[PDB]
Amino acid sequence: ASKRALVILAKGAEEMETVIPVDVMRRAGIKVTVAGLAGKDPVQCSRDVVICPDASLEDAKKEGPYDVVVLPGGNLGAQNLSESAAVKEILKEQENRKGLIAAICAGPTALLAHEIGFGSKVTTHPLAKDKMMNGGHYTYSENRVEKDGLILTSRGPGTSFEFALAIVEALNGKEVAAQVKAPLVLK
Amino acid sequence: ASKRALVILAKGAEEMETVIPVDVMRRAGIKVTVAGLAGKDPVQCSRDVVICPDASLEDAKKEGPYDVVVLPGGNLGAQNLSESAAVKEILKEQENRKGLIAAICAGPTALLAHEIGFGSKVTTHPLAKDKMMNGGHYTYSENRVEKDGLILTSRGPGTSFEFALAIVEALNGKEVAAQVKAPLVLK
Repeated sequence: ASKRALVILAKGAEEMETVIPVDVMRRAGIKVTVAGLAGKDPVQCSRDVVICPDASLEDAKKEGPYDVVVLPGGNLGAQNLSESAAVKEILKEQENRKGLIAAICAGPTALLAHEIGFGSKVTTHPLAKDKMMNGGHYTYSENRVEKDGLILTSRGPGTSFEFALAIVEALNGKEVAAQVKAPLVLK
Repeated sequence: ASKRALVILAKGAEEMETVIPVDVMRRAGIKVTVAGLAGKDPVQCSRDVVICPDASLEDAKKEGPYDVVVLPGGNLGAQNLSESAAVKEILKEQENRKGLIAAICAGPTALLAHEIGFGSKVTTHPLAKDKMMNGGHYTYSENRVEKDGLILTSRGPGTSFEFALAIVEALNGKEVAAQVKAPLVLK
């Protein structure tokens, strides 16, 4: 049975951090839903790329649960995720069911906002460290990808492939991740 | 004066190879136009990410010339570019004015189709090599990014950052490229 991923897309999301994981997860045969935080309408990303979501978050929630919930970064996108009661509910439910949660760049700061995964080792973009670490609820890591059980984090646009492949490995295994990796021409 | 980039977006384009260069070029202060080959409507990319172009190619052509014309890959997207008389005209005009042309993955096969840059050293995705080399009109390279004067090529999703940063270096210089690079968290 195919694994399923929910990617929550908000205004101001980092479009590289959105598209790389969506594409790589689809290469891995994961059924990915790109869900618009605000609704069904197109989303203006941080560098003005406009992406049309597959579904509203409201609708996508009804088709869960998902094997992974993915939070892209982009400071303004992460703040929008952090402010959403809907995202809070999705992440609490995911945590409660022992499902994977993955967040990149500023994205992990939404975990802090929603009190998700306290006690985990995490990374973030270097510029988001102080925000993430307010209160000392997580232990900080400078690894490019950090995985502490069901909380998987990463640092920035340039770690997005590693982040996506970690998600693929977690869901579909090392062999699949290696098979997906080779045609990407990664260094 | 800000440099200007035209990114030609066709159905079946590799969305990572589209978004990474657009985003990185915008980080570099380049004015980027994402132009829809088929018109103004949203474009369904190779892994089903849907991107809304800034303008139709028809309209974008009227606002040129551009300091770089960028051709994403994706086999089906590259074939659509290869089949377009409009793309042929844009690339001929760019070549004629001694402007940069950049193409990644299968994208360089559109240069072959339109008889652009013959005699240049080029790279492509490994799987696109035989197509690109039909006739022996280019000299093949396995470098991750290849630049032979005004023809700049690269290999795949995993070389997209290097490709984009090469474009930035060519247009705006080494210092700008290094300043843009650092916050990306590249390895």
